[PDB]
Amino acid sequence: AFTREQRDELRRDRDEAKLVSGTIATTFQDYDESRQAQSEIMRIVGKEVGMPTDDQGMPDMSRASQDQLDAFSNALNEAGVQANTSPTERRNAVLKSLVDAGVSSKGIAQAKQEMELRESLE
Amino acid sequence: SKGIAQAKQEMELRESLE
Amino acid sequence: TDDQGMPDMSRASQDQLDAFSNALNEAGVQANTSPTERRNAVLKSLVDAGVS
Repeated sequence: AFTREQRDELRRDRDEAKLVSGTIATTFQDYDESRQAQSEIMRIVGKEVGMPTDDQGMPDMSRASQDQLDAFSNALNEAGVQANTSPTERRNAVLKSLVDAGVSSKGIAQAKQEMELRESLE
Repeated sequence: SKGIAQAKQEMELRESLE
Repeated sequence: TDDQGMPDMSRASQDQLDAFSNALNEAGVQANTSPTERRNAVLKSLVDAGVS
């Protein structure tokens, strides 16, 4: 009966690890999709205003038709405060449904490496 | 000793959340 | 080919804005093989599933 108890605990830990990994991955995907959706909505609004993507987005950042405060619609969101995809916001978004239950010191703590890596991706 | 000492990691993580 | 590509860099007949066709790409913005663009490209098909 104890070896049974021991390995039941081990299997519980492994299942919790896989579940937290899956929930983390889907939450990160959901947040990235939300960010790209709001970014593309803001870009649609901007092209409606008239600026054609400023001048360039990949090489560097340059001037546009107007710098700031062009219209209330542009300033309402600004794609997250001038595209301020701060890491802290992403950590808060992914941890908001993670500390609900069923996590311990071997949970989010080791997941911090994966958070850091996915942040280093972009 | 093996309680709050390691739980300080959990409190630090909670502070880092907000 | 400007003057040389292997030993070092050198001047050419024209410096920049030679034509619209070149200005369109410039071989990835002047051959900007940034590590971040390669990491994103390789990872785009990796984090889809089955990773830890």
